[PDB]
Amino acid sequence: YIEYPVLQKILIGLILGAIVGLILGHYGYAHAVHTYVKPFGDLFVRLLCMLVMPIVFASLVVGAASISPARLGRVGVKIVVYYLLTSAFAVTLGIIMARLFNPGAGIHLAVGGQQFQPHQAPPLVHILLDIVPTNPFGALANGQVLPTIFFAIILGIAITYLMNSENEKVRKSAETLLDAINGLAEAMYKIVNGVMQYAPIGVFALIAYVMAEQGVHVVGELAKVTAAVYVGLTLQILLVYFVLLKIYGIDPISFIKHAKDAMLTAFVTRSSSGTLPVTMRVAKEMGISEGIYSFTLPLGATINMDGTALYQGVATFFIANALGSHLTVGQQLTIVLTAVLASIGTAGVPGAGAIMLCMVLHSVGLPLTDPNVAAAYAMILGIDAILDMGRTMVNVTGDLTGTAIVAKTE
Amino acid sequence: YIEYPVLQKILIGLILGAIVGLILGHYGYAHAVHTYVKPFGDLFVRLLCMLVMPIVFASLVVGAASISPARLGRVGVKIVVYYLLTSAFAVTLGIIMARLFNPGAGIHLAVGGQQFQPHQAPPLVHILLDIVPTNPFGALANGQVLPTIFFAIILGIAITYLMNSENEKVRKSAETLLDAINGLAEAMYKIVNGVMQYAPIGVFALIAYVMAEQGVHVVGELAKVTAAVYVGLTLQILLVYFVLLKIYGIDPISFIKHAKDAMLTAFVTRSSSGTLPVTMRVAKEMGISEGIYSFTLPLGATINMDGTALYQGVATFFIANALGSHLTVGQQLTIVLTAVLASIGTAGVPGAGAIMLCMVLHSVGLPLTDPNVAAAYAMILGIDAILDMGRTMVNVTGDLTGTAIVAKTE
Amino acid sequence: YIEYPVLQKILIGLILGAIVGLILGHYGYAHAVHTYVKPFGDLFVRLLCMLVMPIVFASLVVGAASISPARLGRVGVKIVVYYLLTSAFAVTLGIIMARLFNPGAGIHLAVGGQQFQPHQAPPLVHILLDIVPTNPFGALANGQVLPTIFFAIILGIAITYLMNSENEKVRKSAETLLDAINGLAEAMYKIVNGVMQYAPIGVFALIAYVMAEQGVHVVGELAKVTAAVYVGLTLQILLVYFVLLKIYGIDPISFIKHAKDAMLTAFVTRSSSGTLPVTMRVAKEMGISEGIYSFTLPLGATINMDGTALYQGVATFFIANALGSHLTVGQQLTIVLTAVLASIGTAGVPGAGAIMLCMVLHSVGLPLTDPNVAAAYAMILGIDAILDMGRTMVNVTGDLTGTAIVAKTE
Ligand SMILES: [Hg+2]
Ligand SMILES: [Hg+2]
Ligand SMILES: [Hg+2]
Ligand SMILES: [Tl+]
Ligand SMILES: [Tl+]
Ligand SMILES: [Tl+]
Ligand SMILES: [Tl+]
Ligand SMILES: [Tl+]
Ligand SMILES: [Tl+]
Repeated sequence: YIEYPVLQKILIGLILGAIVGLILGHYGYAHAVHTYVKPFGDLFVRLLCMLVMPIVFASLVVGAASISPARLGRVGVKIVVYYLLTSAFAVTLGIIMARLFNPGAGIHLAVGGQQFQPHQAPPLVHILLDIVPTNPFGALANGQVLPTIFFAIILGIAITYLMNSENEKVRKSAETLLDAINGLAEAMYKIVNGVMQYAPIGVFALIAYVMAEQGVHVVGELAKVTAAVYVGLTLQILLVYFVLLKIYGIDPISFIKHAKDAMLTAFVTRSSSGTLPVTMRVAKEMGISEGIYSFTLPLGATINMDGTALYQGVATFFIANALGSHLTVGQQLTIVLTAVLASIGTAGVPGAGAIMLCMVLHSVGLPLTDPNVAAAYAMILGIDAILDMGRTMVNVTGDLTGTAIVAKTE
Repeated sequence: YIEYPVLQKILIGLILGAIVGLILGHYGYAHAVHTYVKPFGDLFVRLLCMLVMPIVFASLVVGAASISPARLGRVGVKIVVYYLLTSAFAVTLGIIMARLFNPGAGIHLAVGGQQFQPHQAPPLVHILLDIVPTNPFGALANGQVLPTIFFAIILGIAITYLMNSENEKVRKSAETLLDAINGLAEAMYKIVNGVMQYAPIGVFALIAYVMAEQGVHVVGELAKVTAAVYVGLTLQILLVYFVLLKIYGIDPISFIKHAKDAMLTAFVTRSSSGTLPVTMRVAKEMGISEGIYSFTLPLGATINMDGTALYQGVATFFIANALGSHLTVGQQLTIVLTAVLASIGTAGVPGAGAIMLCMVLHSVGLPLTDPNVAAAYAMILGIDAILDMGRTMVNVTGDLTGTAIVAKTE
Repeated sequence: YIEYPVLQKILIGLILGAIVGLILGHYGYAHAVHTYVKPFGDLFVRLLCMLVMPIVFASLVVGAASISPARLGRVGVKIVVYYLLTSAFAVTLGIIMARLFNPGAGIHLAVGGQQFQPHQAPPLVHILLDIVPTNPFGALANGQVLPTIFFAIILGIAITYLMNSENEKVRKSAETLLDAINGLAEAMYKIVNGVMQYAPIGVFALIAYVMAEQGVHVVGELAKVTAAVYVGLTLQILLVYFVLLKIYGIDPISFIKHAKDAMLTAFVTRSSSGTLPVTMRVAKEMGISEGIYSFTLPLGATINMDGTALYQGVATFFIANALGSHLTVGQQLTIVLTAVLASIGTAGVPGAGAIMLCMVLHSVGLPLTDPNVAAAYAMILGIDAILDMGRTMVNVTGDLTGTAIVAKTE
């Protein structure tokens, strides 16, 4: 009988938890929480960490397959590096937000009561090589995202080159195989949506605990995050888009007035994928060639998830300082390196950035299995339902603003 | 040149072993056995444990795919829960047999000379979550059937939902991918048959050892098992079928006289799969609609393996008490929970229930790799060639008796 | 801008390294090498060891699929065992070369400064069973080639039997699934070629180090290898081919004069695969039936890589004695057992035998991860670009000489 609009359904869990949390935050100790409540939350998270691999894998082989040079027209080539570098400065800005805002510093948690100290990172030499799977499956089997990616990529590539062969039996193999991976990719997504319906019961149990414990000083950071994001966000639109809108003689203001229908749909639908109908509709509405938006719009909804890139860029810096940890340059550049190759997986749905987070964590040697991290992420996940809104509303903006740029360039 | 009818071929190994065992049971110590003989047996078992995963996996994703709601007509819906609950009480009865018969108590073995004590089971909290793979591959890679299942299922589901999409490229992906898994599924089966031809040389080496050692007090349990089964079995037909045959105004006695051809073929062919021709033949023979038996008969031959459910239900209780172990309620209900989701894999062939056993073992934390268990299962496997006969002859009965019930209901 | 003909491109790295090595072999200690140079080499090797599994797997399931009895005409049957036994004596000869030549004895290396002593090999009993994967994935995940093979094979088989079924849905499954594996298989190959373009930068860094260290006494073995090979090689042609050419009343000398175009193309192209056009051209040129060379030539270019079989047969014996190790009979027969089931994978491309080497190593418990082995293989790999030439030129010869033999037999 649970049919309600997801977003509220969650916001229902979200606003109602806080209180039931804080009201149980004074009276019956948070331990009842800890034993009767958390058990429902984690399942959630676990239900996510579950997917991370297949979807880190499948997604990126297929990801690569779309981008694979030059199984793309010079029209893509143009738009491609738009996306890269708009996704690239996106996070550059995420750090800026996260270097002027320090949410998590002043929350620092002891977990079980023990502070966390990271395991030593191997000589820069090794770390390189370590990207090269010693053995695909053996790497794939257990964590080690650094290679998992590397590989899957090189596959995607190799694959595109197989459809371009003399032999037909061969030319074929690719198609199928590839296809099959894809869909695995897809299935994921749909479990994601299945998950994002336990998401209400979920988000409730998690945050309630984080409010039950940590007192209330928490929300101060939580809205301090929300800030760091939106304020990053809205500024991104001004600093990058409006900046490049005029740089090809397109009126930025009007552009928005057109995209006003689609964006303020993305805001509330959060599905960069299911909101394709709306997107391509506005496309022609503002005078874009069929043969141009028919290709970019179905590609940027997936890749160039510039909004995600930031989210992580920031979310990262929340987590680290919540452990009271300092992020060493080398991994500061990793965050992004990752955070980008992250958004090449995503297809732009509900949980999206959340799961990736893990991914960016795991790469930077912050194993979730570690309770410190665990209880911290746990927060960000709760609220993710919110940040997600604006995030996906910008992912979308980012896609049209490329489209119009290559339609004028075209 | 080894061409002989499998069943005899085995019974040949089976009856001839016992003697050559017991005759070597008095004279040249069983150690010669242990060093020249067992080495051939185990290979067998190993040849089985080998398959368990793929076939625990492939089978259940595809399993799910057939059942996936509502990628089935309301005609299935009806028959579905017949099967469930006839498979469900089936094992309920298996426990009854195994609580009035206690085969294994009075055989209790020391293995290397050390008794076995089970590893502590995690707090009921964890055990739940532990069903959610932390990471598919990483779980899939090594045991942990509890999740392997959970997952594969949720996949099967997700998959059916992919063929029901707007996008065609998508609608496709499912089909193929799915397909491909399926066939992996199938291949298994055919190696199974390839195995069940080493089965003669196999069953010989195993039991001979168990007769070489353990003296003879063993057969007392072995025929005490055979009992517990058949007597469960024949009674199942009376207590359930004849019970529900009349409960829709169908004459049970006649029904049998019709099914008399097909069942007494299943008894001897043991292939719930290859015996489909015979099944559907009798179907119309007793007045069943084409559009009704064309769907149930090709589905119940695979799922609703009620005979299997018991076999395990019982086999379980043999093993445990052969170690001198007591089966805690919580895992007593697991056996079944499992034993059912077991028979959703199986396609109904030779080794069938045997392999699953492992599956139900592994779930209930009884690692075969442990010699105690190892030598015990080892027995059940030998004789499985027999119990199998009646077992598959009932699996079949169970399928027609549903069919006629929904054809009258229809 | 790196476009140059691969072979030179490498020989360029190869001849130029030696010197820059030896010149840095007297002056600035080899340690600069060790810290600025090796790091580039290994990557290479790592880039290979990476592939070994998929391609050990995919290749052999599909391998099996071609050979699977009797999903082949009695025309294959004939040619099949030609290939087997020409691949079989091939290596028999490889040992002969490697028992009269002892390259590596007189190079013996201390690695870090510690000699290597192999881990004890389990009782011959276990080792057998150990071929039967305890669990496919779990084996597949981490090394254990002995089973990986065994399994994949039994699959290939099982698969062919699935396309020969009553059920169509089934008949299908096989096709796709199979296909899909295949192509994975293929992709590999193409990354191989992608690798064999870092191969110049690669082969440079590796050998330079091995010249930087070990002084120069090395080349003495390196050309002593080159010897052991070519001299094995050219003799193989005389001892086997010319021997069996006349044994069916075909003139060996002429045969060569015909194959003179194709072989001396294989020598320089090293691609048993891309050189199929040339092969089948000469086929009719020397009077071979369309319906005969259309089947053997596209099968022997892949299987019956008799040249490979030797390479390893020998390469093995280089490595072992470079560690100062003695190769126990039981594993001496393994080398081959392997080395053959090796060449059933390969499709006959650039790196080919190199990677397999690993495979034959891993089986004979010589983990590359061990630096001793590591620095040694490392040599063989460098020069492999050379030996490869003759090797593939004979693989090819081996294929026509079967073809003509079954065309006369036919
Ligand atoms: Hg995660
Ligand atoms: Hg098992
Ligand atoms: Hg290797
Ligand atoms: Tl986007
Ligand atoms: Tl994406
Ligand atoms: Tl059945
Ligand atoms: Tl089944
Ligand atoms: Tl060849
Ligand atoms: Tl091959």
